[PDB]
Amino acid sequence: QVQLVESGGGLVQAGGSLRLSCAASGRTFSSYAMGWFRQAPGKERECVAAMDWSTSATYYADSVKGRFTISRDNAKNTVYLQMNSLKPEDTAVYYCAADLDYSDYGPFPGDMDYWGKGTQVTVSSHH
Repeated sequence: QVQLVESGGGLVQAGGSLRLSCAASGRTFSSYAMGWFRQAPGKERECVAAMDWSTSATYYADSVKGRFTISRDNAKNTVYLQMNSLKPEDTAVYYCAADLDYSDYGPFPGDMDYWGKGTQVTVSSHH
């Protein structure tokens, strides 16, 4: 069975970093575009980042440009999201997703071929 499993999330202080990891298993993924979505309760799910397979094109939501970096490792069947300078507005469930069609990311996404179950990221501040 095909699975995308996110890890590396959880709690982090504002200004901190996390590196999400998506372990993709059960089929060949090197010809899939991979991406990250996020959704906070009461808000729509949005595409945060994506990367093509057939070219090195990447997409980032405006709110994360310069802060988040998507990359992948085909040998490890993993996709990463380096998330820096985190703010409370980054708090959400982050989902890994795979799609044959890179044009299905980003600001008006299509449906993905596979979805991870998601992992919680919580960015808190303290004053």
